[PDB]
Amino acid sequence: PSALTQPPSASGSLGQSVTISCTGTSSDVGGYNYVSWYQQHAGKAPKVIIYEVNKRPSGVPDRFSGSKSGNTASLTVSGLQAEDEADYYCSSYEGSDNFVFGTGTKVTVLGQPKANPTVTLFPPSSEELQANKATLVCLISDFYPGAVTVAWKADGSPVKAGVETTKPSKQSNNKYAASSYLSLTPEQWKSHRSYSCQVTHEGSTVEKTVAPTECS
Amino acid sequence: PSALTQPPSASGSLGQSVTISCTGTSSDVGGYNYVSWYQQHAGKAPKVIIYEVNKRPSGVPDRFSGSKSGNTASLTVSGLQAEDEADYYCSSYEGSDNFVFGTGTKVTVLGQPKANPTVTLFPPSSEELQANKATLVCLISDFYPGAVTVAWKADGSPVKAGVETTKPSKQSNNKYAASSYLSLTPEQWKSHRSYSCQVTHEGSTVEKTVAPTECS
Repeated sequence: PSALTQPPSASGSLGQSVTISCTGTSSDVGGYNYVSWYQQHAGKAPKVIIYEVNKRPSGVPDRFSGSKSGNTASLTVSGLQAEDEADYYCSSYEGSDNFVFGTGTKVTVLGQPKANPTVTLFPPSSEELQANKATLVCLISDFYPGAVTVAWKADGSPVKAGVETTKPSKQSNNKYAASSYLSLTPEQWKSHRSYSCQVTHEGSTVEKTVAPTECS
Repeated sequence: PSALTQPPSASGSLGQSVTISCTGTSSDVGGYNYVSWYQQHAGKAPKVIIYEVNKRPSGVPDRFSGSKSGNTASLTVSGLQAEDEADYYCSSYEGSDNFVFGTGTKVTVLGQPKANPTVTLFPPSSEELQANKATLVCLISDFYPGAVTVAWKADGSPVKAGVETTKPSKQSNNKYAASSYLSLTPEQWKSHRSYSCQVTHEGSTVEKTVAPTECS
């Protein structure tokens, strides 16, 4: 056999909806009443949301409703509400106590509003300085979509080195959470004027600066 | 619901045998004894590689072994092979609709030396308090491999609200970064004796604490 087919992509638009097919062979979907559907945000753990099609459990939101029609297994994600951007899968039973999956449906939600990020720059703490290190981090939070860039300024002749940006991760909200750090010697921190992290996010550039005369 | 605990990293060479466990974060066993192991490779089919604690489905090899202890269900990849690299998960069943999934695991074949995180927690800058909001930022760096646990504490109190963990990036050193932020209610930041960012990585659990002041 194989893995009971799932459409590689799907699109709703908040308020609108989306229905996901789980097409299989007559010995699995439509054969036993044992279709299940799962939810997966970037690893985490999958969360069973549907076990013998039909029904949703109370630790699942009610707009998740699934039904099979002959061999078309389907799941409606009604009224579409964005948070459910996710990578799903589907299952049903085969033979000797064995279960096969759908090949996953990447899913989205259109109409999510764009957001330019809060750039919250941090001067090194005292404890760091007391160990002889001097790391500066730029928290880049709550931007949609995840197209951001990060540049560092030591002043104007800019930091080429030491910089470590991150590829934007997933918030509990389809807004993204990146960070960008600099590793300095104190003998380099104080021997400066002001450092900045400049954050570019489509339309805007958003800078945060910091002076070696910070508090602690 | 939710309540099973599975380790961040899992790793070996080739040849090397790796055990992955999963402990029940509340009373289950006595109750349920039919737990399940799911292998997920990067962008493909979650395949149940163990059914009901030890039974190997058709297809599965034998250097895959399910077992328990008492609250820990465990799998054992007793002869490591390159396409062993993946994202195992553990699973469960409670009431009708009550299927509990572990938080996941990564199995890495080491083709690089091990590197434990380098935690550097940053307390809210003076200026940011001046802007009436408080954000601690836990920073994890220089580790291998890119799978790690993060936890936050406000005087013991394992607090979950306000955390957000970014996923591991490869830094330009073949080691990973990661970063957990916490956007606090600034007074609530006054009124706590300490704050701890905790990072679990295979064989090492580092706890980094911070206490407040109102400087300058």
